[PDB]
Amino acid sequence: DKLPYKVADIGLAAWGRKALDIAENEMPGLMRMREMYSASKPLKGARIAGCLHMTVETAVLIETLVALGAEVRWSSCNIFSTQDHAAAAIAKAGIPVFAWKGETDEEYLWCIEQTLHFKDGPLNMILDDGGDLTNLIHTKYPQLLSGIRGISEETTTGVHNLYKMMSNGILKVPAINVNDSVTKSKFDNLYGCRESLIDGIKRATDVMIAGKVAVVAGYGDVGKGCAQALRGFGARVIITEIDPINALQAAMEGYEVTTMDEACKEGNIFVTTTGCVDIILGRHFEQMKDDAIVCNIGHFDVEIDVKWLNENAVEKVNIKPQVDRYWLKNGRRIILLAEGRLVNLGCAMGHPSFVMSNSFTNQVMAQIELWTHPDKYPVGVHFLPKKLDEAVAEAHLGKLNVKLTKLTEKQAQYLGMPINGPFKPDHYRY
Amino acid sequence: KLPYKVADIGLAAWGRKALDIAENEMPGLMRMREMYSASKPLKGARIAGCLHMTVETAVLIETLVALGAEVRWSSCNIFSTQDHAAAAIAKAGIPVFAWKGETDEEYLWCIEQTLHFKDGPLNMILDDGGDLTNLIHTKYPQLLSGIRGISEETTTGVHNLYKMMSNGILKVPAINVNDSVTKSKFDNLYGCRESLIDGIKRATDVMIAGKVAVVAGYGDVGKGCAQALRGFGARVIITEIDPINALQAAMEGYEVTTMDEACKEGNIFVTTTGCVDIILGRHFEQMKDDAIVCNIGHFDVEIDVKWLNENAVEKVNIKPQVDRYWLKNGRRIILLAEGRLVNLGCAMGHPSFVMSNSFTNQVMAQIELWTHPDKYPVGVHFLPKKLDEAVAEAHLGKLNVKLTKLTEKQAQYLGMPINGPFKPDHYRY
Amino acid sequence: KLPYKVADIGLAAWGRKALDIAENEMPGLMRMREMYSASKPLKGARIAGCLHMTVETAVLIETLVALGAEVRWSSCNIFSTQDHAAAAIAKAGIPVFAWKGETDEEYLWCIEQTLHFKDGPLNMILDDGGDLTNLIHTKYPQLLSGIRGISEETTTGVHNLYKMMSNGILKVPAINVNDSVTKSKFDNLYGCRESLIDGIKRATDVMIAGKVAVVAGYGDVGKGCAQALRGFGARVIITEIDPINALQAAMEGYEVTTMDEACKEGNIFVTTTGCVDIILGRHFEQMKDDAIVCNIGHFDVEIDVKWLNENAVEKVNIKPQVDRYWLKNGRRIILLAEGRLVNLGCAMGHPSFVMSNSFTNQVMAQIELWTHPDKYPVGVHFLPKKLDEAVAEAHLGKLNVKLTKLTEKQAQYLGMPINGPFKPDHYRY
Amino acid sequence: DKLPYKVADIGLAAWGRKALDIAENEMPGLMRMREMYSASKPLKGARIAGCLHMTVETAVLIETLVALGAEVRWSSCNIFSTQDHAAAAIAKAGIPVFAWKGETDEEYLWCIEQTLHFKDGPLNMILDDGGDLTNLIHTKYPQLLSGIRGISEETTTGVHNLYKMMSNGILKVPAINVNDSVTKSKFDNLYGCRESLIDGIKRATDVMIAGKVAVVAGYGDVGKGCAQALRGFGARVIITEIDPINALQAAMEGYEVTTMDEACKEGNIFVTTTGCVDIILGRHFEQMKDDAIVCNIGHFDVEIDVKWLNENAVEKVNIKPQVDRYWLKNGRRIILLAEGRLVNLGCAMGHPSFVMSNSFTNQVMAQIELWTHPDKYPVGVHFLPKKLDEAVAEAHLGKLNVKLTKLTEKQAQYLGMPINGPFKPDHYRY
Ligand SMILES: NC(=O)c1ccc[n+]([C@@H]2O[C@H](COP(=O)([O-])OP(=O)(O)OC[C@H]3O[C@@H](n4cnc5c(N)ncnc54)[C@H](O)[C@@H]3O)[C@@H](O)[C@H]2O)c1
Ligand SMILES: NC(=O)c1ccc[n+]([C@@H]2O[C@H](COP(=O)([O-])OP(=O)(O)OC[C@H]3O[C@@H](n4cnc5c(N)ncnc54)[C@H](O)[C@@H]3O)[C@@H](O)[C@H]2O)c1
Ligand SMILES: NC(=O)c1ccc[n+]([C@@H]2O[C@H](COP(=O)([O-])OP(=O)(O)OC[C@H]3O[C@@H](n4cnc5c(N)ncnc54)[C@H](O)[C@@H]3O)[C@@H](O)[C@H]2O)c1
Ligand SMILES: NC(=O)c1ccc[n+]([C@@H]2O[C@H](COP(=O)([O-])OP(=O)(O)OC[C@H]3O[C@@H](n4cnc5c(N)ncnc54)[C@H](O)[C@@H]3O)[C@@H](O)[C@H]2O)c1
Ligand SMILES: Nc1ncnc2c1ncn2[C@@H]1O[C@H](CO)[C@@H](O)[C@H]1O
Ligand SMILES: Nc1ncnc2c1ncn2[C@@H]1O[C@H](CO)[C@@H](O)[C@H]1O
Ligand SMILES: Nc1ncnc2c1ncn2[C@@H]1O[C@H](CO)[C@@H](O)[C@H]1O
Ligand SMILES: Nc1ncnc2c1ncn2[C@@H]1O[C@H](CO)[C@@H](O)[C@H]1O
Ligand code: NA
Ligand code: NA
Ligand code: NA
Ligand code: NA
Repeated sequence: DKLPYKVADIGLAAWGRKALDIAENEMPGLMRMREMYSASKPLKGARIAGCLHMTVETAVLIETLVALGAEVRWSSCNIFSTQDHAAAAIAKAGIPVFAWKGETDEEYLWCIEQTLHFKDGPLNMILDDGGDLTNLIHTKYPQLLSGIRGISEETTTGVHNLYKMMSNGILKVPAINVNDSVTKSKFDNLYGCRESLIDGIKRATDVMIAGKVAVVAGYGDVGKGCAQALRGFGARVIITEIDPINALQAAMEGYEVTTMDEACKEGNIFVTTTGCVDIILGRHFEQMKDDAIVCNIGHFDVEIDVKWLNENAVEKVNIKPQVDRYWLKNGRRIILLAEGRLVNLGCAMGHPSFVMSNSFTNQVMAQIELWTHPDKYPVGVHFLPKKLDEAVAEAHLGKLNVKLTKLTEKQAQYLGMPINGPFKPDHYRY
Repeated sequence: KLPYKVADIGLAAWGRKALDIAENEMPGLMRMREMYSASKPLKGARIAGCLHMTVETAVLIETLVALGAEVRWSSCNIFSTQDHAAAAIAKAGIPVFAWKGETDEEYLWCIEQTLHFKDGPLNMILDDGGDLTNLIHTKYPQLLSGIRGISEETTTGVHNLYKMMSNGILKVPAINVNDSVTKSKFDNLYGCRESLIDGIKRATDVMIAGKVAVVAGYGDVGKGCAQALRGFGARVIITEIDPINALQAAMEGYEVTTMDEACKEGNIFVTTTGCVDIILGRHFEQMKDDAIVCNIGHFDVEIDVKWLNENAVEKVNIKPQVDRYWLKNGRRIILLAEGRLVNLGCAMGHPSFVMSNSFTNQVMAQIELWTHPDKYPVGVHFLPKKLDEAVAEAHLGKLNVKLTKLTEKQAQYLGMPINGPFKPDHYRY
Repeated sequence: KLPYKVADIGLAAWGRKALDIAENEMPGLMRMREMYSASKPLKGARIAGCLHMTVETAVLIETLVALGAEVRWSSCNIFSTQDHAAAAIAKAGIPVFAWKGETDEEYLWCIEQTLHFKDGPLNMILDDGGDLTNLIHTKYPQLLSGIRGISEETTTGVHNLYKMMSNGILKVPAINVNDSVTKSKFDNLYGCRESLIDGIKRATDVMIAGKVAVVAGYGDVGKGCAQALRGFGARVIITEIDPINALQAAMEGYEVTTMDEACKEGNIFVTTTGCVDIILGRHFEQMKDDAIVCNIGHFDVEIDVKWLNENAVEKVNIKPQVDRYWLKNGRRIILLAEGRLVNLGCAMGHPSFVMSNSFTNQVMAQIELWTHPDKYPVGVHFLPKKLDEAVAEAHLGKLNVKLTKLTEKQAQYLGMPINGPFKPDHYRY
Repeated sequence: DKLPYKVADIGLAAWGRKALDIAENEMPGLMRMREMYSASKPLKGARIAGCLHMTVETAVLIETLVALGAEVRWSSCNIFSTQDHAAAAIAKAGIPVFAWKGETDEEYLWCIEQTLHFKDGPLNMILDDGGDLTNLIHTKYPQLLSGIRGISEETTTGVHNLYKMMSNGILKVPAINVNDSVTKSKFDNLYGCRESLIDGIKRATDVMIAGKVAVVAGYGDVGKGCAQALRGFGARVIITEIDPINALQAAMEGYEVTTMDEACKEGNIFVTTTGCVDIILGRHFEQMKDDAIVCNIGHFDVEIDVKWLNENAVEKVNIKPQVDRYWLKNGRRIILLAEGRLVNLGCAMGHPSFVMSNSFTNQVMAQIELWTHPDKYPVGVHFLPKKLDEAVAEAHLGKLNVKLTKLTEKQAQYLGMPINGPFKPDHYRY
């Protein structure tokens, strides 16, 4: 007596499938997993609950997991990130998915709850992005923990929570930190946001980037990619940071590094990338230039004080979905994107498929590792082996017509490494 | 007679919201309203406009009307109209004949609706690409003597005006707006640097990083497109016929080679030439699987779209203005906007700030032709550099730029007028 | 009369090695030799040259002589001569009067040595900055009627020629070489993009990354300097008087503000304006400790070096052309080349490849004036675009650029001559 | 009866000192070490043999070590890298230094040998760059190993050798890997080469970079900085790589990635950054464009087959010191810089002082750590703690007028980190 799926409109499935066909040909890593593992079904018996943005790219991941033998039930990890045509294609394929663009907060929790119970038992595997599923099970369903073989977690904020849980003795299931595979953190977080930040801002506002001042809070992998994107289109980018290493990197790249208390007086565009609370406050809003555009690309909507705008503005004018223009008591306006939620996924389409193929090949490898080799993974937070990380990159070279050099026997001897790798030590930072 | 024809008048309130936002990004146009709304220099003008019916053009239209003009409008491309912008103009009582996704015959019909006003025929033309200009000269020559001037937006259109003049077939004075410095060095360059990628992303969502992109032409548009693609991590190859532009591209770190070679390597193809026959069947047959092919020159003449329609073995519509073809060789081609301007056809065109430069020039040109026609004999003219500088100066405050003023000692040293113009006529910026 | 005067003739063999290398980077000049060494179009010319006596200028000189000219040379800056290049020219029998580190009076003496040849006075001028031009007009007017033409290298020099003409004091025809497209859009831009940093590094070895650099002026030189500094991770602030150039800089992501504000923030200061009074005592007093201050405009008029010499409390010579001043406020200023052109004074000037563009134009100008004087009445002229294009085309093979040729169908469509010129006279590239 | 120092010309000392005065004001990290530690003399009793490029920056490091109480004896780690005015200033200060520009190979070994014996005993500390000193002691003087408290090693190739020594049981002294402090690897290797590669090429050749094709072998930290530099001046950069991760990074940045076997036919400039043997061979030279410029910026001269040029060219024309133009049997010419030795230090002045202040503040901290806290460092290869790494960056922010943000109490609580750091986990890659 439970719903089999819930999506905005299953009639979008044919359009979704056309988008999936295109994405497949951009995602050689996931397609290679299908080629290598579709016959052997390494994920047979797995019942994976997934809580991850229900986009075209995630649909290609889902269909990969099913091809490898898993049963899957899916929800989005953000109320605005679902792409309804992609959700439709997954629903039409008979895969239980509970996701649509523009969920309420109650609906959001309800969708995760729909993914826990399969025909043959509760979930026995977690694929998570931000830890909402991880936390739901630990807090509300501790009785299911013993039946879960593993967690794989996508994002910086999510893995931060796993490490914290482990340090406080709260984590009861082995986890693989997918965010910090080299082929995820150094590619998705960086090159993904270099494209999808501007895409979100443009689809929402059509604003010219050239000539503006843009303030980016944080200069981690996300902030590095965001700053590069904005600079490339001729914005003058000002960085805020708490970490003196990241701040020196920003300075050495030619950006002004100062505080939000100063930068709020100058910015025309504000982008938060910190994963931290209380980045853009009332005291900042009141000093901004007229029609300042304010958005967040950190995982949770905790960075911008949107409550302050709702409570203090004279009026909120909705321009279109996920775009609101607040009129302040000082007579100036603030353009807020996606209610302070992830702007790339909320206002556009998130990262393009090619780079998501790197992140999602890591996800598939992690599910296989945890499902088929559980002895290797005691309760704790683990990384994929470098040889697998390198395999993810290698799987994407062909599409780009990259010609990789092979070490000669003599060179391999000289370097003291194997011809087939791994080629770097464990601490290597790329 | 219809008061207008648009897709959906119900889009007017959303259109108006977009216009409100755009006004705040278009200080040059708003300054024209501030300066001239009371004196109404365009009183008596009946301007027929043929120019992409976007949010930005709506702000231009309402500026012309604030200055006293009567206006009737059409788009200059069948896919470029933004229906909410057209609806806002219609709702405001201005005759606009435009919608996204016109047939070719509807396109001509819409231009024809702009010719006749209550008081008489058009007496001014505002054109982007020369279609209105050419229509009048070829089909309505009886109206020519009643037209005081033409202002022309785009490189292809001014190219046509010069050709008409050299052949003695131009019959009305024109101002070349494209070649104001504040148009050609801004709109064509920085405009495309943002809107090309916007069109490609909304259509395909393709990653740019890691791709080879081939840009045909390295003029102002090609310079902007190339820079955009390179900034996102594409490896950009350029084609060119002009050895100066080719040397510029090589000096910027781009490989310059022929389309005959580059067709074997590109994952993305962008035509910027203004020229016929740039991407042909012999090129398509050599392209990497799922190569994305698009045009950003004014007319759809650069890519042989007829060839794909005739020779592909499969053709699948992915979504509006996105088609995926399967060739006899088994590989796929993705074609955007049927080879029409991709930025306006698949996205929203250039952002409003840079369009404020172009459209401030347009307002100035219309005022010059309407109020000082004797300064402009039949021929093709530029705006004075003093006005060109004034366009740029009007956009500095929004960006909080602080311009330096020469001292009288410095102005004497330079032999320069202290308020400009600051550069000689041949200066290239 | 001396056959020459140089620092050290013993440097000739090393000079020759540097010339051999430079020739292989200068295909335009070598092509002029290939084409014209036999026909000798400059037979009869007695060219007095006043232009930085560098390796690149040596290749130019030997090209003029291969074409049949007699030549006598001086540098146009007291610090720009490359003594090995001067020695190679001297050793080859060409009268050159130049060395690095001339006094002001030696500088004038050297120019004066170039005026008289065995057969009579100079009959052609090749100038960079107008000093030879001005010397003849002001001090030797009796020689004017014997001079067939002037070709002038640099923006400041052509500025002077236009001023002379407008005032009716220009008495010899001139060709403006600076404003060939293949000069101004290449040498001024890409040349400075490499040689500014070269001068700053050889003088100071300072890290650029992490600094604030202030560039005064955003013309061709300022565009090149700014790009260079930004590429190494400096945060670049721009000053400008021209609202068009200012808007260009803002659209490229640079803060544009006044020197009055920017003096408080810069760690590096580069003047590119061609104008007097850019960096003054009131600016020095506000600068960060050990701010590096340099000029890349033609004349040393931009920085108030007199102020530092008079008001500093300590002045230490660090090495040739590098001085470190201590002000009354306790902070230090590092001044390069006594405010003279830093790229040529502290390094080697622009690299040979881009100078081949400039100097191919120079050879063409000299041939035009010498062999077709009646085409050039007293006044200031440009080379034809066809020749400008030919300069760029002559450099494409070295870079393995493959230029596309229009088809006859495409040329008909465009109304363009199939071999060029490909752009209208007003084109800005 | 041993020489007290040996330098090209001690008369250069006054000029050297002027350069040192300038460098000090660019090196706030080293100056802060002097301010903090000059009175307490933490390095009293230390007798440090240093084998590291005898440049102006190294002179500031040497004077820092002496201010902190150490006795020091110094040699260069490259035959072309010494800056004679800097060596003169150190000699004049009474510090035994044995280094000059243009040493022969016999002289080079002799100089290291001069640094082993102090008035009060043999060396008891090693400061090394490339491991030549480390290897000399282990191979030729094993009897001195027990009296050495620690090794600090500067460069990637040197630390590679330490790890290899440790894995083979050959390492007998505790070492700190300074190369892989974040504030070294991510700054010196990257931003240092972004400036000093081009400086070396230009001082040697004055070649135009714009319009050329440049081939960079390797896309590690050095190759990343080299590629960026060349691209910035308008060269078209082609990358070679053996590591599929680094190669994907290059591709995602817009570079063509192919093999040297292909790229040799196209390049006008070749830069080797690999740390590996046999990168540019005879078969490559014979296919290059005329006047191709060939140089190496990896630590040892093992990357370019210079022997092949000496044996096969028709003639070698010396242009000036460290610049040779070989005429090949095919009639084309090759311009070889610094005999295939480090081009930035051999043909110009190496990295600028500011970034070397980061590397050398790490060196001073490592010497203090090994000298004063030996119990923390058993025989093995160790990293500096992240808190010290962060302290190095923080010490350079003031000079750049960077304003770092401080976390609020509430934010620190939210993130689960201390207000004063460290701010990142141990695996963070920046
Ligand atoms: N939207 C997306 O597609 C996308 C992609 C990847 C990651 N993420 C999310 O983005 C956020 C950042 O990820 P990351 O990988 O860049 O993490 P990171 O740890 O690499 O970077 C975050 C940076 O924020 C800085 N910071 C923290 N508090 C700050 C403050 N109060 N003011 C200024 N700076 C502060 C930190 O010093 C750190 O350098 C995370 O929430 C992550 O989950 C989003
Ligand atoms: N879509 C837009 O928003 C937009 C904006 C501005 C201009 N335009 C249009 O874009 C086109 C280009 O404009 P522009 O200002 O760059 O003109 P342009 O004259 O500056 O540049 C076009 C370049 O194409 C090169 N070219 C011509 N034929 C070629 C061929 N067969 N192969 C390779 N190169 C060739 C020319 O040498 C020239 O340098 C025109 O049609 C113009 O009207 C479009
Ligand atoms: N050192 C070299 O190798 C080299 C090379 C080429 C040109 N030059 C010289 O460099 C100078 C600049 O040449 P250009 O081609 O860039 O000329 P330009 O006219 O293109 O640019 C100079 C810029 O300075 C700006 N300017 C003038 N006075 C100013 C002031 N007081 N404050 C701020 N900006 C001001 C102008 O608006 C102009 O845009 C000239 O002296 C020229 O002869 C030197
Ligand atoms: N000259 C300097 O001032 C300077 C500065 C720092 C480091 N170094 C030296 O530079 C070299 C590189 O240092 P790094 O920090 O960049 O090391 P790295 O390990 O980060 O980079 C070297 C790269 O070379 C690639 N590589 C190895 N063999 C190759 C081959 N045969 N062909 C193509 N690529 C190959 C590797 O995959 C690796 O990515 C080392 O020798 C280091 O000691 C020099
Ligand atoms: N198109 C996409 N589909 C699925 N996840 C995405 C997309 N773009 C970004 N993400 C993921 O969103 C996460 C933040 O929740 C990032 O770590 C990133 O990996
Ligand atoms: N958003 C826009 N609205 C109106 N015209 C535009 C827009 N974007 C680009 N164009 C114009 O389209 C012309 C090509 O037809 C260009 O010359 C440019 O000025
Ligand atoms: N290496 C060089 N040799 C000769 N002239 C140069 C060099 N570098 C720059 N210049 C010239 O110096 C002029 C300024 O005096 C510039 O116009 C430029 O053409
Ligand atoms: N100016 C310099 N002085 C001393 N060492 C340097 C300089 N430039 C580069 N290096 C060092 O040379 C090492 C390679 O031997 C690099 O790891 C780098 O830290
Ligand atoms: Na997508
Ligand atoms: Na718009
Ligand atoms: Na030179
Ligand atoms: Na130095």
